[PDB]
Amino acid sequence: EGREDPQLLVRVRGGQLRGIRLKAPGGPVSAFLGIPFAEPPVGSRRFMPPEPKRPWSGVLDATTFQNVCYQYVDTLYPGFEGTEMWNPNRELSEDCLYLNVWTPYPRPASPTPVLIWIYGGGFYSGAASLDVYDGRFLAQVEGAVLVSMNYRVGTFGFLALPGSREAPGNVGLLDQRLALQWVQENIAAFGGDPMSVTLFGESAGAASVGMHILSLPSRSLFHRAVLQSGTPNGPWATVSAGEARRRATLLARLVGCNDTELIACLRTRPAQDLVDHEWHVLPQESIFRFSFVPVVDGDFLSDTPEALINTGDFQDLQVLVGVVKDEGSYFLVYGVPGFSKDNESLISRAQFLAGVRIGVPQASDLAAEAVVLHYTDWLHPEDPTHLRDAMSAVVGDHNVVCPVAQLAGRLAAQGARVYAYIFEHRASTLTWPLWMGVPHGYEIEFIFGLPLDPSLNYTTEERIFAQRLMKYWTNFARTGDPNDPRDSKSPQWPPYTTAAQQYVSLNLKPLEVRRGLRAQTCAFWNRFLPKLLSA
Amino acid sequence: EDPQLLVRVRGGQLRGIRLKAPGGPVSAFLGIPFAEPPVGSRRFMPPEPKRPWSGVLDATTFQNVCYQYVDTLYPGFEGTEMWNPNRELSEDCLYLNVWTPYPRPASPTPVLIWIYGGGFYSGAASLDVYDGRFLAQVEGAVLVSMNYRVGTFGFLALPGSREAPGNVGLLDQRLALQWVQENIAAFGGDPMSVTLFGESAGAASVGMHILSLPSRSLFHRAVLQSGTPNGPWATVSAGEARRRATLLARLVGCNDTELIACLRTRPAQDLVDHEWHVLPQESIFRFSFVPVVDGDFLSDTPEALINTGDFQDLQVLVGVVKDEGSYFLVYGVPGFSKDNESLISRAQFLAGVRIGVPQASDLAAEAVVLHYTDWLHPEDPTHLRDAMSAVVGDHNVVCPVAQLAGRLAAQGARVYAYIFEHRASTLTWPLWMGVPHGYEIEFIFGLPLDPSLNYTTEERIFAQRLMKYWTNFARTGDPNDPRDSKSPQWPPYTTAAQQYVSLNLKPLEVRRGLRAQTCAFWNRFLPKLLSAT
Ligand SMILES: CCN(CC)CCNS(=O)(=O)Cc1ccc(Cl)cc1
Ligand SMILES: CCN(CC)CCNS(=O)(=O)Cc1ccc(Cl)cc1
Ligand SMILES: *[C@@H]1O[C@H](CO)[C@@H](O)[C@H](O)[C@H]1NC(C)=O
Ligand SMILES: *[C@@H]1O[C@H](CO)[C@@H](O)[C@H](O)[C@H]1NC(C)=O
Ligand SMILES: *[C@@H]1O[C@H](CO)[C@@H](O)[C@H](O)[C@H]1NC(C)=O
Repeated sequence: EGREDPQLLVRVRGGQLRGIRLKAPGGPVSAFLGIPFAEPPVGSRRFMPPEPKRPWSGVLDATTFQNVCYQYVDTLYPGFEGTEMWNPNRELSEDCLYLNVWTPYPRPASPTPVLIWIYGGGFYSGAASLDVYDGRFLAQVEGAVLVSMNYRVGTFGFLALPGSREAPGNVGLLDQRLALQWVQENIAAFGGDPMSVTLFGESAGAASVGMHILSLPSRSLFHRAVLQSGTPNGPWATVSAGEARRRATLLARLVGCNDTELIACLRTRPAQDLVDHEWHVLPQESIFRFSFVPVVDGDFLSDTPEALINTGDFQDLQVLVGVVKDEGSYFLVYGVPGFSKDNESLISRAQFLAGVRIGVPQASDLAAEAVVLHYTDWLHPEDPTHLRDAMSAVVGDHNVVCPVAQLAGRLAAQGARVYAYIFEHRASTLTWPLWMGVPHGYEIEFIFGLPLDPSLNYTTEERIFAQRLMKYWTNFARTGDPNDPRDSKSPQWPPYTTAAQQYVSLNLKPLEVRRGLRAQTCAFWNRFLPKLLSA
Repeated sequence: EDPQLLVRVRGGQLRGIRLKAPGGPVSAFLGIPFAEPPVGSRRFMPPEPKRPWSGVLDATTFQNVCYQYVDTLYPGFEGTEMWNPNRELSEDCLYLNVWTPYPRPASPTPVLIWIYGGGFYSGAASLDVYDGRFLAQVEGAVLVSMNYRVGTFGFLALPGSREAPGNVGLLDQRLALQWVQENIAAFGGDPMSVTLFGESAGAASVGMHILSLPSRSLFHRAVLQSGTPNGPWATVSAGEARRRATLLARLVGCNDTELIACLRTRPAQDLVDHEWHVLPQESIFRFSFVPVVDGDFLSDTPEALINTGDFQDLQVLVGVVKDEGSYFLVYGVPGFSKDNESLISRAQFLAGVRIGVPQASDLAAEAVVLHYTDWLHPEDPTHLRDAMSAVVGDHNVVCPVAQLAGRLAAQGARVYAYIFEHRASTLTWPLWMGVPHGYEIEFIFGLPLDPSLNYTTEERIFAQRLMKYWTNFARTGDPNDPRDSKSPQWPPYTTAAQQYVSLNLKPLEVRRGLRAQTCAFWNRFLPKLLSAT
């Protein structure tokens, strides 16, 4: 010590940390980046549950983000900001179980509500070190404590041979849980209140927030939750034991390999060799489907999410759920022929047809037909513009919008307090074409408050708007209610009830209350197709 | 002896009667026989042309109404009784009526032939709603309406038999059509300008005269009001017709020849008493004795026939009313009455869906309930009531109409589509029924012009507009008065634009898509569902 900033030195259960004084446009913030919460899950620890980090000697430097968990990298659009912004911005390693903490400068006097971020990226990608997950603005402007872990993704996080000792699966969710316990024990040394922990995540992250709600051991580690454009219930967020087993055995073949002697060979494999064959175990040509995701194992998940969300009691739970306007436009350029970010993606009815078999890969021709019939505009059934807008709406409604409404309805029926939003504002900074509208994950840069960075060239309204959202999110984190108690003049935001089904619009304009979250089109997806597909 | 009231036709001489319409006199020739009485051994048999008569025949009254079931539901209620027979029931039905202006036209005048409805089980040309005097007096029209055998007597079939070949009720129409070809000039009618127009079962009949080649020499234009040849209720198969006939015989106490034989030895009411008991499921908007795919009158199913036809010189006028389903709910669906408000449960809604669509499997019924439920208020008994009515109207009329209007246009026909959205100020049914099946008719025929009917002064003007549309269509195959402007114009229905107009007190409003989404569900999806399973 001696000559160092005395306000950036903190001790946690593993040892001492030297953090860093970061600059935010309105003032300084404290950051602790690269704090290990687990033993490096490498060698014989690959595919295994995480063990707590062995305490270190001396002071650990916590000024830089640590390694990103081994994952697939986007090669579709090289150097294109709209894709690279999600790409790994640190070195790739199986040694990746580190978490980051943001705090005001100096650190808070009173115990301060905690915000824990879980990134998305369909369980195959993501990192807490990305610019869009920068907790410096929430900590500066809202005075919040913000933690964000790294969890194992893809093969390393979710490959399972259910019932085995050497690959029980779901271990990426275990990484997340260990970080939640870490917060319970250590967050006080930063001014964090471990009795006011709010989870929030997006896509796969939102999904896992859901899974912590549905998993008992995790239910002690938080008090409120936010699910942004993702759910534990649905088509992509889970697989069966048999199906997970199938994808694991198949992968072993593709790379050269009794579950023991099988996994033993897998551990002798280079990490890239597993990444390079990951997409090959999908049973159908699909989009919005990911190879290695949470498995229903009768442990972390006692039953299916749908089962659990139907039976379970959520009397004293507060949830904030919501979706963006165009949840599906993003995925179309990654699989559906006719689609690209460089043209207007005007498609034929024949291409709309093929796309439905891709967006809904688990559909018999009859169910597929039903989808085509529902989404067709029989006044203009050949209009390329409408077909395009409907292709994205299929993918959007099927994977996010309807599972969310399904979830927002069950929770709200079984005791939970539920607030719901639609995010409708297209960033002026968006690098995607206009036809994609408000794509998947583009509310994130507004929750974290990036428009506050003057170098980013946003607008004054986008600034205020970003400010307003951070209020909603933080107010919800401490109160369980996004509404400000002082300000009663401005519009209110009612809970989503089964009765009225109210939700709010999130745009540059004041709150607008709307009833019914794609009510008709979702009763299609949520009530009918499961019955149809039963035969 | 008024020489205007004296006509000579191929069978002899007729004396009409000079009738009083509020704007002038008309000539009426009522009770003219076009066929030998289909009695005794002529039951279930094709009609024969009427043998000539001596002296001057008295054509001043409506003849008897073809023998049929008579409604017992609401005795004395003028909304049910207005469809009930106003003459005496007899198997001596085969007579027709003719209205012309007075004096008769000096020039060959286009003919309108009304084919009544009533589910192929009832109906008569003598009803006051079918009073063809106003169209003749005001538009200068030659108007014809025939009787045709209904129910068992017109449609009981034992396919392949010589003595119960089926579709005879349709052949009665065909004969009255040939009659007009032969004798209409005598009254002043242009037999080269003949327009068929009918409602419900009659619109279906009209549709089959389009689909049957021998009939195609008998007219040039058609109008289908709230009914189609295609659909769930308008035809049966040979197997099913044979089934119902064989069953009815069992019910009344009766080889083909030896079965139709014993049937002829039965009083009419003994057949009517068991008419409904042959329906396979508890249904509504389903009729026991209707036209049948015989391979003769109907070479194939109407669907298979409309899918392959060439209508490159046909001109059609099709349409529906607002609430094509309200009428049929009080006749079976629990919870429904015209005396309360029929706010219903949800189990009640599912119960009715099973009855309105008795053809549906468990899954297809579910599909119906899911589609029609308003998930914002999925237990609102007011919406559930309105939806039960909509399931029935769309399944049985609206979507079939849309299906047909599309195929005709696609295959060369010139089709005009409407929807009747006005509810009469004199309507005696409850409000929740809105504009029920058959309530465009009072207005097409011009009943408002009868001052005793207490219609409003705007309903009077509205009727005159429709009469103009219908007659203009008959004269030209185009509903548009070639003297107007701006309104705008009633445009042809196309497979592309799917344009149609609405008929109410306000001027013409052009709309696009006739339940386009809801019908794709009916026309395209539900078959494939059951077609699979
Ligand atoms: C959570 C953030 N997302 C949404 C923008 C970032 C991108 N990744 S994604 O999983 O959403 C879509 C995807 C899928 C398969 C392939 Cl090969 C590539 C991309
Ligand atoms: C001119 C055609 N209609 C339209 C109102 C007159 C009578 N109505 S109807 O016969 O069509 C319907 C019906 C069905 C079954 C029974 Cl038991 C009673 C009525
Ligand atoms: C858009 O891009 C894709 C990929 O190149 C291509 O398949 C499609 O033909 C393009 N559409 C247009 C309108 O050029
Ligand atoms: C906005 O500021 C200027 C505009 O020319 C530019 O140099 C800078 O790169 C822009 N910022 C971004 C990243 O859009
Ligand atoms: C409507 O009438 C039916 C038949 O009488 C009856 O069962 C029902 O109670 C009535 N519905 C009401 C009162 O809303």
